[PDB]
Amino acid sequence: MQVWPGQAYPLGATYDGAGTNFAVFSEAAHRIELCLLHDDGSETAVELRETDAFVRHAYLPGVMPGQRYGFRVHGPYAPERGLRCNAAKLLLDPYARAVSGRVRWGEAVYGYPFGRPDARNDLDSAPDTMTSVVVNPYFDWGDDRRPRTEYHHTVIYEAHVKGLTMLHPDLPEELRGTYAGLAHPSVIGHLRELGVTALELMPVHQFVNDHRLVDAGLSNYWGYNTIGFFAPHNAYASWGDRGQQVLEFKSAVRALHQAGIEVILDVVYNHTAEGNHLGPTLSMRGLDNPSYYRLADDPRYYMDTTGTGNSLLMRSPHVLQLIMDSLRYWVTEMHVDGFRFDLAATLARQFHEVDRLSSFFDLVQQDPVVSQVKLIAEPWDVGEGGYQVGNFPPLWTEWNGKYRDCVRDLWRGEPRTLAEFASRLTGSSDLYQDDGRRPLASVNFVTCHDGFTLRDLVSYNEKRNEANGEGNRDGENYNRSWNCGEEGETEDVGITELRARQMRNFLATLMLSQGVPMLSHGDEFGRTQGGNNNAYCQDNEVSWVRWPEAEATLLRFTRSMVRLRREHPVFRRRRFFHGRPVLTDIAWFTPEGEEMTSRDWQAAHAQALTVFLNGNAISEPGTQGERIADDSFLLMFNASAKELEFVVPHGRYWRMVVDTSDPEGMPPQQGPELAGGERVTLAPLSLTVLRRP
Amino acid sequence: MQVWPGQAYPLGATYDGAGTNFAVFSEAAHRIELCLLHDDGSETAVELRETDAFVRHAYLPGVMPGQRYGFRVHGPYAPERGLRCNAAKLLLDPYARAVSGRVRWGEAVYGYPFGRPDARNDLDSAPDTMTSVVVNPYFDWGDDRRPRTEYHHTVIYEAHVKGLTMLHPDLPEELRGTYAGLAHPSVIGHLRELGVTALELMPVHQFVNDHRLVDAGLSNYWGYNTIGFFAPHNAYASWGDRGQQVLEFKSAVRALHQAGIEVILDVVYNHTAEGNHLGPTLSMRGLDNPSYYRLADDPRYYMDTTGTGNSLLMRSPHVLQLIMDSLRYWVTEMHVDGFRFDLAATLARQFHEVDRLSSFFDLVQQDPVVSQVKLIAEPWDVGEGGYQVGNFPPLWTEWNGKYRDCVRDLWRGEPRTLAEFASRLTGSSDLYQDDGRRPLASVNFVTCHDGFTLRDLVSYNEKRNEANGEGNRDGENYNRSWNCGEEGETEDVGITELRARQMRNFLATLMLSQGVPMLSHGDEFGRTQGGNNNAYCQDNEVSWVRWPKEAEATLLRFTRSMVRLRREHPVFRRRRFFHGRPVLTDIAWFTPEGEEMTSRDWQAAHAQALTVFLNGNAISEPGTQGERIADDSFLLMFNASAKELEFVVPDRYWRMVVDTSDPEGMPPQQGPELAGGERVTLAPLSLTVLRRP
Ligand SMILES: Nc1nc2c(ncn2[C@@H]2O[C@@H]3COP(=O)(O)O[C@H]4[C@@H](O)[C@H](n5cnc6c(=O)[nH]c(N)nc65)O[C@@H]4COP(=O)(O)O[C@H]3[C@H]2O)c(=O)[nH]1
Ligand SMILES: Nc1nc2c(ncn2[C@@H]2O[C@@H]3COP(=O)(O)O[C@H]4[C@@H](O)[C@H](n5cnc6c(=O)[nH]c(N)nc65)O[C@@H]4COP(=O)(O)O[C@H]3[C@H]2O)c(=O)[nH]1
Repeated sequence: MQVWPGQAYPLGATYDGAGTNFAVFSEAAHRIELCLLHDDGSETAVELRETDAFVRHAYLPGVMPGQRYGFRVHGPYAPERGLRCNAAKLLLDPYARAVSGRVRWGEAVYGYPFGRPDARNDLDSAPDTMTSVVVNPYFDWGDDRRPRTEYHHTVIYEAHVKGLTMLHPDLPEELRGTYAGLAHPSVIGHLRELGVTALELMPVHQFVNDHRLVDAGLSNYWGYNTIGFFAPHNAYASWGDRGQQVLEFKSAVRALHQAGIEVILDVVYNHTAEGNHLGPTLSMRGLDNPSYYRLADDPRYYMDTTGTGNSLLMRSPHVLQLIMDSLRYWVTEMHVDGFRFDLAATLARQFHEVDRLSSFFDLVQQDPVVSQVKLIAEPWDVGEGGYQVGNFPPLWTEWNGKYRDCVRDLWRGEPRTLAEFASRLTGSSDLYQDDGRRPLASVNFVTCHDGFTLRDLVSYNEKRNEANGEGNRDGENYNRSWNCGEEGETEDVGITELRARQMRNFLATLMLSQGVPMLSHGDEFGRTQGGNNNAYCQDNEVSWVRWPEAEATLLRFTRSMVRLRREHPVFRRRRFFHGRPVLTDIAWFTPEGEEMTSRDWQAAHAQALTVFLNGNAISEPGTQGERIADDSFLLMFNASAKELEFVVPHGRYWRMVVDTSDPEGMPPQQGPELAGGERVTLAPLSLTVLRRP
Repeated sequence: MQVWPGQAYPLGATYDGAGTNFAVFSEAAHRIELCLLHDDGSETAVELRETDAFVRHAYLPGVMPGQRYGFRVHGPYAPERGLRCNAAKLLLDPYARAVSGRVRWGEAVYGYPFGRPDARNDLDSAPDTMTSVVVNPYFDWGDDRRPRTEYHHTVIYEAHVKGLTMLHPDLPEELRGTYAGLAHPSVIGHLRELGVTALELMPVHQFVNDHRLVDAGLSNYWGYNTIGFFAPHNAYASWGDRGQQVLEFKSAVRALHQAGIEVILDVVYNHTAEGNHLGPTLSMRGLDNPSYYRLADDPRYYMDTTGTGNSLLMRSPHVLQLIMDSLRYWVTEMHVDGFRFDLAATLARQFHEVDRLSSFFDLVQQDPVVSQVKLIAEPWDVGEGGYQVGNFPPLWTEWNGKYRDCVRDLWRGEPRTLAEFASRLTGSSDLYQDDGRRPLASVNFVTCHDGFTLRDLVSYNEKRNEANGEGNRDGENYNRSWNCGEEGETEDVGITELRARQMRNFLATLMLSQGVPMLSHGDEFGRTQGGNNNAYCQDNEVSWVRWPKEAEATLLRFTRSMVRLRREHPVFRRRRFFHGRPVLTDIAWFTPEGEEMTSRDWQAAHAQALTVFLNGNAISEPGTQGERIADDSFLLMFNASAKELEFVVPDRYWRMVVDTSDPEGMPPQQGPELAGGERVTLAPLSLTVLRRP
């Protein structure tokens, strides 16, 4: 064995042609050893003697890709001080670019004996842990330009890697549920058919199946439990896990880009799968516990603003570095187009408060590689002062939780005031105008992975997560949902016509709103989870997508509605409306036909709207200063539980181009052409859009 | 004119091929405009309407390099709230790649009327201000190999651009004092002959001549008062200022890099040339004053932890972005090999205290472009708790001012210096071992740009800065210097021999000490500033270097040859610290008596003589390929006594390789062989080195 001192950069194992340079960090490690696993277990351990700025490194010539390796950190095991170092635990490389194997859940991976979490577990973690793998970084991106799709053209399709394709009757069994199947021409074509411009891939950072989930029959399905912020999840890899999963992902990206679809993956930097103090010792708890994790006062115990065991120290540089070194890795090495942060408020907690001047934001705001990709956030967490919708720095885009809630309530029949829903159509002027942002700062969505799918949104009052093994105690207890007549599947055509048409209203409201809509995967086919509103553990047919007449008219409804937003730049505006000076650009009307005053705006019980969107008055430039022209539209909302009669504003004509009411799809089909003062009766819980050419 | 919305990245005027894209930041600007200057002083104004996260921008097709431009920001003038925006002033671009012309000091560039600080100046600053210029970023750096000289090989040579070459009887008059003159083969030849491996360039960031200094007959010479952290100082350019200066500096880097010399820029990010209030509104004060500068708890006034007017807000990311956008720019666009930071404690002041976890340090530690270039700091600033020698994060290097003070005290004969002298030779084990650093974290230096030059350090007891006009009140008041028998130029052969040989002791101790040495420019020819110890404003014979035409060349071949002995022998540049004890002896301290010292005779009050044995076979360090570093064993003999002490050699034979005392110069001239037990009368204030393998 030949060991050269190597270099401290870049962190992790990098293959310099001849051999591999390993660089691991621990500022509280007396000794660190690099273990070279063989095909028969059997470490070949090497001490990384060279410590430079607390990074221990060496260059081992002859070591090549596919080499299974890990670290053994000889340090003090003193939970009283917060150090849980253990040289009996084969730690992963946090910067591992490909991790092989799965966690063999037992007494050996934990670092404490199963009865005394105060003591030391001198059991070898090697045969039961994940192994980091050396990776040959070569990949030939040919013509691979990043499709820098402008923000006001985006249609984000939230989809899971395994759930999108496992039930596709078009891919071989080998590709069903993996990255390569996501790159099949039958799947990319379907998103092309749907019109989406950015694929939001639920976490692909390799995660661990929770021990509590595994010793219950279930497994971690969503994967918001990552351990390697640099390695694709080896379970979504058909080509193998010895560094071939990073090949699948890179090729699945270039195949998506070859059709013009952006890859915005889901990142979970707020917590690790090592969980709380009762979790395993896999990667970081064994490297340097107090410099990676937000230790609670009384270091033994962890603070957790994510509700999932632990949280990361967002003030230590060695964590911020690891997060950006990850974010840049997926932009430059994996060619990812954007990021969506789960529980993004946790990243802003520099000390305890949600600091929008925290080093995380300042870091992301300045770095050229990361500040240019689409930065999307779930702008809250489960800690004190967590709800931060409308507070992130202006360089960010937020999941508009105030959109999903204040629109779910509208078609729910709630007396949620019109002005609440009205600003959400305008693109949350209240939330994002004063911060210095644009309507494109609101990632509008009605459904997502959390809560009900779009069909279960109109099929269930409350959750049915008894299958999750937690006794219906997990997930949202109330989703602002309405079962439309009967909770669950019903043969009655009365509610069936209602539900599938309520589905139409949510899709029409979503594509007619301002900002950036997002669709959970399967809502084109009326995907259903049986009332399970928290499917993080259902890695089964509950959360797969059922592909192959009612599930095709709703599909061609969605396809043709996204076409309307694409064709017409009014529903995707680059600035806010103002409605009045002291040709208006937006006019609000009563179904009676007369303009709305301030009293009837704050009217207590009101459910009907008629919004005029001017097409001549998009006070915005095009790419080359061109004036953006469009047809004028006339949106007629009616959340009333009774048929309401809508009057249009006299002498000139109109063209109804949208109507939720008929079970054949009005975006798909054609419309009767209405006139100015025309009496037009509109069904209860319906929508209608006109068009003046 | 044709004005496209364009991009918000990158900040500044970036040329693309068709035209230029301009992007300026202001979160406190109701309107920003882009003034395009012609050669007849006329403006072509363009509103940069398209704000994007407070960065206003437009793409102007047809605008090409050499286009002088500026910004005018319409905003509320309200120092009571912290705003000093004034459209009357033509603001520079902080991301200026090239700034042309100089500041025409008048009553125009102040932003306030000269008699009322809280009023508003409405005088057009355009004809009196500096002009940012669009640059064509093309350069064909050919085979540029960044000479990634190791840290245990570095020899930093602090040299000014104008001082190094203005008096060279080799360069053309046009090249003297400019960037290209620095790249002349006669200059890079002298740097080669010397042994330097890195050129510390005193600030090349474009600074402003202080009005206090222009209207007093002087000028800002050192240049630690800068406005453009992206433009090279135009007054060091013999090729022009319309962007032509960036061409000089780039070619001045490839010329040095061709001869294997690193350009380690000196940067001043703590303060700006706009100073406090009562100062000019040039670049940032008019753009967004409150989010760039550390305002006081009276936003009208400016917090000043540098004693030079103002200080920057190292928490607002728009500043942090600018500092890294700048630091990255010089690395990946100007091919600069490292940065030396001015008053680098100010960069750590996130709110008031000198923070270890300052967002700046977290930012620099992580960025791959900047964390890899040589990061060196002067670790203090004039604020509370500013003295931070040995407190910067372990990735950093520091001017070890304690080395300077201790070695000056020893050769002064200060009372109890031998103890400390020993840890400053060991490489400041007290200041750097516990931090997790190496001896190379101590940039050892006796003289620098500040204080005395090496000749004045042994010729003057106190400053003679009457040239600076402040009545001998500026600069260090006691520099811990000794005049060696007469203050100023003397004819005495006694003092002259004492001084020139005292020069031989600072140079021998500096090159013999652990860590990276540092020589200020000119000390090879015995450079003299006449007793002026603060030459920030002397742009004249006082600080320019005299090139030699016997004593000024004998000292030169002493210096050049001692860099040889540090090169030829890895003991003096050890990669680790000494320990000297098992429980191989790699260091041994002996008394001139010839016996090993004890703890009582280590803290002996009256001691001025030392004999250190440096083991050459016991270099417990691996080489690039794991080679065992071998060397001859060296024996150093220090005598800071005022009289001739008799030194005894321990243990065979030894060879006198260095002797400060004889004026023939005995770094290069060989010495006799000492027995190994025999006494040797060593002269007072002399130093000797023995060699034996
Ligand atoms: N950033 C950085 N700094 C370095 C490095 N190597 C040495 N330093 C410095 O070198 C000094 C002496 O180490 P030594 O000659 O090997 O003598 C050392 C060494 O033999 C051993 N030691 C310390 N750490 C280690 C280690 O991690 N592995 C091994 N095998 N020995 C160690 O005990 C002696 C005293 O150790 P220290 O208190 O640490 O004092 C250390 C430490 O301050 C390095 O690779 N990176
Ligand atoms: N010539 C000029 N006029 C200005 C400017 N700022 C505000 N206004 C004018 O005053 C109207 C209301 O401004 P607002 O509060 O910023 O409300 C703004 C603002 O919230 C939003 N927004 C508009 N433009 C931008 C932009 O370029 N960048 C970002 N991040 N947000 C914008 O569009 C909304 C409506 O703007 P308008 O339809 O144009 O109607 C605007 C505009 O005519 C400016 O910098 N230059």
